[PDB]
Amino acid sequence: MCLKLNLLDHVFANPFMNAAGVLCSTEEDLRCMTASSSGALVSKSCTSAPRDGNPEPRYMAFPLGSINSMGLPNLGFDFYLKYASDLHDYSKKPLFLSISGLSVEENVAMVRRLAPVAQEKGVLLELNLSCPNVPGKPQVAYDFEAMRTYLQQVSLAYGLPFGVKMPPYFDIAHFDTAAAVLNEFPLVKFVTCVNSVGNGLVIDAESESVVIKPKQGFGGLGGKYILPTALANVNAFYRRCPDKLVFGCGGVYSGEDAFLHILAGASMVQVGTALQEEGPGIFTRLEDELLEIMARKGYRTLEEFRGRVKTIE
Amino acid sequence: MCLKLNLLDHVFANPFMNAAGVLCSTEEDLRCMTASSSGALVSKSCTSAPRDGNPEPRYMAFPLGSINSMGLPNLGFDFYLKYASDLHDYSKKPLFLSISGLSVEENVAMVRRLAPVAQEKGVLLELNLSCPNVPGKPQVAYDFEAMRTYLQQVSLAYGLPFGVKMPPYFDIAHFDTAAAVLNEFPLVKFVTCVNSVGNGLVIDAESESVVIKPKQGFGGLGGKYILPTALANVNAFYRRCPDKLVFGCGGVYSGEDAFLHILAGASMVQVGTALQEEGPGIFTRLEDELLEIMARKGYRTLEEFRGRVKTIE
Ligand SMILES: Cc1cc2nc3c(=O)[nH]c(=O)nc-3n(C[C@H](O)[C@H](O)[C@H](O)COP(=O)(O)O)c2cc1C
Ligand SMILES: Cc1cc2nc3c(=O)[nH]c(=O)nc-3n(C[C@H](O)[C@H](O)[C@H](O)COP(=O)(O)O)c2cc1C
Ligand SMILES: O=C(O)c1ccc(CCc2c(C(=O)O)[nH]c(=O)[nH]c2=O)cc1
Ligand SMILES: O=C(O)c1ccc(CCc2c(C(=O)O)[nH]c(=O)[nH]c2=O)cc1
Repeated sequence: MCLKLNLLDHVFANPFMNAAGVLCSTEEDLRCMTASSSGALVSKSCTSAPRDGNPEPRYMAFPLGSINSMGLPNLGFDFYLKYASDLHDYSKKPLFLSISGLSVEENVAMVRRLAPVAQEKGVLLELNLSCPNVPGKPQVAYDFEAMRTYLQQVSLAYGLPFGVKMPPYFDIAHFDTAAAVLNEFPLVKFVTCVNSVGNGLVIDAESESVVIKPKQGFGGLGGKYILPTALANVNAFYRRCPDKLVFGCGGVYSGEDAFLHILAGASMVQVGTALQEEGPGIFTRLEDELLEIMARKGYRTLEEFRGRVKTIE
Repeated sequence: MCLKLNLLDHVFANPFMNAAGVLCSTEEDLRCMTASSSGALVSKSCTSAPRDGNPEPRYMAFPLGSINSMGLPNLGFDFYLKYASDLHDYSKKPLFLSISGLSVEENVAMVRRLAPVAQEKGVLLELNLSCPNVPGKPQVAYDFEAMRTYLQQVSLAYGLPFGVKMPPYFDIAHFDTAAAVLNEFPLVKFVTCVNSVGNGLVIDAESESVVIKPKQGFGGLGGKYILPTALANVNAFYRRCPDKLVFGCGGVYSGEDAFLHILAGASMVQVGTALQEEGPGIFTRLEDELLEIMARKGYRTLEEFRGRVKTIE
């Protein structure tokens, strides 16, 4: 059996890719993801200028998952654009570029430059709504008027199909409001659910200490902690955005976990913490595992079960 | 070495108690919690009228935690008021009564009648703000104007010290706003962080099905999934509300997990999922485990380490 699929006018060998931020910051990292058996790759979220990010330690992993406050360390937009425009081998797999400007104007400036490269090479845009804390106002995707502005301005500046990386929501009225915003924008063709579960706190009992330096130890959670949160957001948006694709991200360690994301509605499945921990060999294992669960069930395609999670009565 | 605490004008043998909703709905449950080694108990969140709650299955547990959409099944306010006024033996341990009216008026009506019993018998109010108000609006504690209204009205109607049960928040801006609202109300003497992580989705791979019947399988998450989120909220509020107590709730299965809560700032420590799963014998184990960590570290009292989590530089 093979796991090959088409979307967004691209062909993918399988639905797996890295999550933005993991194994994708340097040319080395991008070449390593390209060499992997993933179906696609996404670059590190970038800003107009390079950033060193926050002080170390800024990432830690544990049996149940990870916590991070990286601070958007990246080599700057010119680097990632050059990678997309000159260095990436599109014959190997599709590329998505993640942008995370600190204002609307910065995002507009980047997407205007990306548009012709998207037209000529087929690089895909993932717009990351998460950002550093600004005292006195919420994260963009938790401020629905700010979100609507970002999407209206990016849509106008870019003019081509793109996606948006969302933080998790926890309230059905928030799902309803966020999806209504997203559905105002026909160029938003995919929604990736989810970014890390914001501002957790991991404490080491022995040392009586937080485990990351920035933000007094507060950082985004990934991994096993967040799988049911991720599945709920994937499904909520799959149900609310029938003209869009949903990409699942959060808590994938196994083909089974990927299977659940796809049942919930995921088209592509992104792997963050488990990729950081296991390395790019994980992609062959996830493919093998997903194909085994399909075989056991009699499914020959992903479309035969995508979004088909069953409810009770 | 000593687990005693003396707060809110009561004395507690140890900081452990059930989380509202677990082992606290019937007189049988309340007598069981009173018989246990817990330092306190809290009754099931109640409404003016008795409620049957949602259809079953509405709770499920797994290795990493639980999901529920119970729908506020309870025996009605009058039952819990009678338990507090006439049945509970206050010589065993202190009692908290949790109230979760479906409108501000409902809460005002209950607290008016609870007041004289609170004054005479010393039952302590926990007001649940992580609950529905109007369908299509967020839960109360996610709607800061509604939250302010509920607290103004309850403070005026009740007129005695009380506490509040908060959902988890995920954005620093929400910690900031939420704590600022709470600090407007001097009668709010304790803040219990956290209720369940809202609207997750657990899917069973073999059956391809959600595991709870209400809300298309969406429900609040408890247990191992939510410990870092719980710690973050306990510490966030600990830092922002220096004139209030913080009670920790979420992901406690062991004396080590309780130790982390207390380092974060917790006074009382509540136990939901793990208590549901293990039963009331858990309290002896948690006591023993916490005392063993204290002994190893040379801590004689809880106040020697409460709130003393270390940050890095
Ligand atoms: C070290 C690290 C860096 C990340 N950087 C980004 C990023 O630059 N942009 C982004 O959209 N998400 C970023 N994330 C979030 C992940 O893409 C992903 O949404 C999250 O980790 C949840 O997936 P997981 O459970 O597989 O880890 C980062 C995650 C980690 C652990
Ligand atoms: C079956 C069930 C019933 C619950 N009912 C209530 C409730 O009536 N009021 C309330 O404040 N919280 C309720 N909760 C939330 C718990 O009090 C607790 O905040 C949550 O489960 C997190 O703690 P844990 O990780 O120890 O489970 C309920 C939890 C469960 C599992
Ligand atoms: O708190 C910060 O300093 C902060 C928070 C989020 C971001 C956006 C980039 C990002 C990061 C990161 O670079 O810290 N980590 C994630 O889990 N998700 C992300 O989207 C960037 C910075
Ligand atoms: O979705 C609902 O119908 C809903 C959500 C929350 C409540 C309040 C009672 C409650 C419940 C409950 O009875 O479902 N479960 C929790 O995990 N925490 C709670 O505070 C009650 C009902």
